[PDB]
Amino acid sequence: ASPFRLASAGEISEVQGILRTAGLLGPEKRIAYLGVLDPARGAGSEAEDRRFRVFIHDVSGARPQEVTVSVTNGTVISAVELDTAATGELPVLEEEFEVVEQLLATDERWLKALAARNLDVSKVRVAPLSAGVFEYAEERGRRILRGLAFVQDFPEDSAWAHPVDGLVAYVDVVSKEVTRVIDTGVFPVPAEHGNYTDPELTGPLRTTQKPISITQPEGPSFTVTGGNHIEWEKWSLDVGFDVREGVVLHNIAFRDGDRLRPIINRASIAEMVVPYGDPSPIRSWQNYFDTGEYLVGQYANSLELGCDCLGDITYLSPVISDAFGNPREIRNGICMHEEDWGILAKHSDLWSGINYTRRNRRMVISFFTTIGNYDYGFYWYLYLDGTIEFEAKATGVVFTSAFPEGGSDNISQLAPGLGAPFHQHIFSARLDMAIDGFTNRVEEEDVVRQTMGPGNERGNAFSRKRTVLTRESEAVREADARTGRTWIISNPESKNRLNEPVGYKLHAHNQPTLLADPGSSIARRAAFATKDLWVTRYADDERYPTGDFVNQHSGGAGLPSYIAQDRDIDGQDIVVWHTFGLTHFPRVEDWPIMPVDTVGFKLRPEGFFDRSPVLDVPAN
Amino acid sequence: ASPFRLASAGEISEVQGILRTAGLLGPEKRIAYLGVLDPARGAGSEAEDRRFRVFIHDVSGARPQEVTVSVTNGTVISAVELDTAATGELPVLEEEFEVVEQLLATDERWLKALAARNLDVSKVRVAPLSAGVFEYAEERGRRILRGLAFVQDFPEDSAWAHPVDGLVAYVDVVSKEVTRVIDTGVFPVPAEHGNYTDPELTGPLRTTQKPISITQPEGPSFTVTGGNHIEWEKWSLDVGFDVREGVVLHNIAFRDGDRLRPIINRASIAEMVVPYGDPSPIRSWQNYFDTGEYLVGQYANSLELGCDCLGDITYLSPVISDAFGNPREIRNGICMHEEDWGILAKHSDLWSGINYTRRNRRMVISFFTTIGNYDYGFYWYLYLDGTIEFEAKATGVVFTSAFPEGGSDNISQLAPGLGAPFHQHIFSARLDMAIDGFTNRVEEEDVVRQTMGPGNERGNAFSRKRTVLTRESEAVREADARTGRTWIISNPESKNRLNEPVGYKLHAHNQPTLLADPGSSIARRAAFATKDLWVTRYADDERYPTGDFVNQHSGGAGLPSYIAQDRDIDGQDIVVWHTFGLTHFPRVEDWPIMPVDTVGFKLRPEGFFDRSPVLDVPAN
Ligand SMILES: [Cu+2]
Ligand SMILES: [Cu+2]
Ligand code: NA
Ligand code: NA
Ligand code: NA
Ligand code: NA
Repeated sequence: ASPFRLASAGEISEVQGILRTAGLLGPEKRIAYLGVLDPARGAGSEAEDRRFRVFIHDVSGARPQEVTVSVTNGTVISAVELDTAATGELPVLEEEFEVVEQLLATDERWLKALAARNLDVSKVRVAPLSAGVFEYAEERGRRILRGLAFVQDFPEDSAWAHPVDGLVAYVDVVSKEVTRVIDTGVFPVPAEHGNYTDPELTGPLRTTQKPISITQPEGPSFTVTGGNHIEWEKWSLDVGFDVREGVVLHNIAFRDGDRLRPIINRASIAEMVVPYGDPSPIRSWQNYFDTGEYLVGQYANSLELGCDCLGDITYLSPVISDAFGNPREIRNGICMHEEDWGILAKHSDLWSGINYTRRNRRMVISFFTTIGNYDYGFYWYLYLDGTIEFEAKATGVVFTSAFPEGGSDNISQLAPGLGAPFHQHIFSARLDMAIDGFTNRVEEEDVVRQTMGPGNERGNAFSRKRTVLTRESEAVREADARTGRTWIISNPESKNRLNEPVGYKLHAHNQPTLLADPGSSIARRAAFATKDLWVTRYADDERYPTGDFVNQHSGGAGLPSYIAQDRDIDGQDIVVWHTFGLTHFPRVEDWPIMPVDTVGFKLRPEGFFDRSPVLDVPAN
Repeated sequence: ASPFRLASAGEISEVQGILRTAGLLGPEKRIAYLGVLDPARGAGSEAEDRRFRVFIHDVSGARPQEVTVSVTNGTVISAVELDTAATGELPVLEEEFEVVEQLLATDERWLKALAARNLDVSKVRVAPLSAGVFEYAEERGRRILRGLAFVQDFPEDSAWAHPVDGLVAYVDVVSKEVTRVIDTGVFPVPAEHGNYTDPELTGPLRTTQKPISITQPEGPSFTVTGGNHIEWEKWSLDVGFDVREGVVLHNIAFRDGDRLRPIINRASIAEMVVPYGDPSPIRSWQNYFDTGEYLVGQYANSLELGCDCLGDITYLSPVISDAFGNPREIRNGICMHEEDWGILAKHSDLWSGINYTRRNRRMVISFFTTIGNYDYGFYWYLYLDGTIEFEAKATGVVFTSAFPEGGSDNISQLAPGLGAPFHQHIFSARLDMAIDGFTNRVEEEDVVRQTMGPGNERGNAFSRKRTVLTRESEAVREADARTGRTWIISNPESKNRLNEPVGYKLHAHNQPTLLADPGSSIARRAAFATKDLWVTRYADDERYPTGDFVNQHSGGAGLPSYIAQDRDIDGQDIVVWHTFGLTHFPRVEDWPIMPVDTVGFKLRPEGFFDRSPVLDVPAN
């Protein structure tokens, strides 16, 4: 009966039937996005109304539609025709992944470029790459994908080892036409294979690893009710899943004695972009919004027990829609388990003689997705002491190129003749805050150094300063690692026992933000990525930092347009948007399959509790 | 037979006998430090010579001595009398911990200050605090401790809850005299107790935590030979222990095929300081060099199975000397175990159809020490993929004060009337590098942003720049998080298969460094803490960033004097010194016992290997 329950197969089937009965889902239509809408503010009526939002693509070239359906009442609430030249194209369809290669295989320009390189067309894979917005006027309002080619020597061969540099093609996937084929010159196709399961490359497998057995003989300490409601060590939350964002956390709260205290209303990774820093015209257009353009939830992996998730695992199997509105289950797509996390608190006292040790643990909610060459793990952690942490784990195969004769300032060499262009992976966490309720504010906290002098005669004093962000126009902030800058989200109307406002402190990793020139296309389309922290006033329709339709959108949508409203955020219903990313200069050790690298952020209580919240943890 | 073996009880007994026979260890002498010296460069003679370095204190006021003994040959190698007004006092003795309180209890000034506050002297604990060097000319050349008072309501009471503010005393612990008693005014003694095992404060203990069982049914994957030589998943190293530094790692190397490749010759935490930022004259002198003044190894805890270390644990029990030269074993003082560490590498390929997942794990070497109110865990981690990481875990009880009427800019309030002064915990890691041998150099790597224009027409390009540090005078470096600054240690004479020098990249956390005014006493005594990275040319006697005798040393010793030699470090035997720290603004949640907070650094391979070094890891 919870409004935050996962979508069920029956709900998706009903959406299909409603759209069919309304005349919106004929044979030429494809569902590009389908997801459940969150309850509006003030759902204290408890009148169940499950609403779904659908993006409908038309393969015959008619305008696509955005539709909102009530599955409870069996009605279409609104349907609007989209002008994609204005507001953006729809996300990439899975069925379009193979279209780029198929169309190019019969194009005489493509075939002539392959013949010059003595490449058999049957062996050439073409990646279906989002196009962005650049100088090609004919692409405005057309659904375009670009293609880069990789050779597969045999069906199980890793094509990433064999990039075909100097060659790129653009395709209109609706009219089924190749618009441009660009050949800037012949580069040798790197010949070494990258087959990480080939014994010739791995050598004999290690025999030295002894098993690590992790079991819970009495079962786990958390409970799951209503399909997706979790209770664990005073935490309470709902685990949602959306085909665009992936795992979404709702209603994160902490049971402090008798009171269930809210902390975060909704937490998600609302966008992620991979900009490339190679100025070659073959690749200088590459910026993949893995979330906004491709939808990371739909490519979530089925996670295997003992391999992907180790220990006493509870799985969720979310249901999504296929392109025709049929339900599709992602079996074992979400892993949930608790983990030991070392020492929580420890002291041996020289005067009382008491020796005290307690252990920590964390609840893990995770999924893993695969977008072409990239594989990303998304991990949310809840700790006994009130800390919330997010971690992204980046792995997969690096996107490759040729390595030019005489080297490169923008590409790493991985193997003879094989390069990997510099790039970033930049995430946006959208944190709809609810610190003890919805009346919240954000303060920026810097360390303050003090000069030796009167009142500081020994030159040892240091302090801190807090600046309240009062309006959206002043709430676009940069990191400053040297001054220890953090941000505090507090509730000015809820005080702890010392009469101080309760709060949580956001600790960033202070990694570089978007490196591209501020006048570039990507700086305008991924404006969120140029600053570490944004604060907006909550609004139902302000969901993504890049806007609703990211694919081939010209720029400025999302956060820069939201904050122009200059709304009051001092003790209001607010949303924190945190940018954080990895800057990847590929190393030889990343090849032929990359070991995990990580980035994230965490939030820690800051006078939220009246004392340590883990005094009642028993001594193991 | 290894020269890097742990000291044994018999070796310490022999040092005692050698010193006794030489006339250096009569009844008035105390051993303040005793440790084994590392083999000199060029120990390829394999002529065993175990040498020990001893600091000898004299309780009758005679000059202390530094002595070097050969335990193999039964001889004194050198003995020098120390002028402590010039070169510094010896470290604090454990037997001096109780002397400050005992001396003050019969001083009429102290007793009058306690009587004004209606405090029973039998209930007043006095902390034995290092003195530093300030304006008191009478302290030059005298062995001084300072005392701050805390009330214990009963023997098992936590005295930290009841600081006696406004009062400080200075004591000469050799002549047994109170030099000064300073009373700046009466502050209420905070009355709330801080007894974290009292059921009245904890409430009922949780019954919701189910056990997590971690076992290795075939035993661990590492082997221990010769007492302290570890081999694990291609890593090879020796685990040392020193009473000042604690756990020391020697001869860290990696078996790459047929070749044992060195990476780090010696790794240690060579100093750690806790400067306080409260300008009150009661506390403005407080800077505790927990390593250099107190010796963190001698207060290492005995670690309890299932509580401090969980899983299949192998213990080392290091032996140290007491003040009379008798061996004392720290039972179960070092924990060693391997841990699962999530996903190592993962990819599901859209064209080959291959799905691949491998798990990571890490080897953990850890100890925990207690210095008064503080408890610190020191963790070294080795990962399958070649990563080396250090982590400090800070816990214990915060050092307290009164919280003044009308608040404070330099103190946090924790409970009614109870404050916690701002402070930092700053560590120095000394990394004697040996990347593929001893010919190493350090490069500083910054991200380079590029302007949109010719050759970068779309404004997307970004690059990197590396600057070689060629001499010691240019090798004092600051962090720059915004430009992604890292440091690479490479071997210019050892190239990977792409003809690039092999290297390792140091990733810092980029936390603030020392905040005190640069003209302060602590900035001169802890000069290492003002900069993130130092590189020196190796020298046998340059062991600590603060010098050999830190206690009451006037300043400038250690790193600033070493780098003045301006030695060649471009392809030489070099040592990297990395400063990293926590800046602690105490929160209510830190009281009455603090949950762990962490800081550290890591080193990752950077073209050290010819490809990923974990291709031979089996599929679980
Ligand atoms: Cu990458
Ligand atoms: Cu602290
Ligand atoms: Na537009
Ligand atoms: Na909010
Ligand atoms: Na001096
Ligand atoms: Na060295």
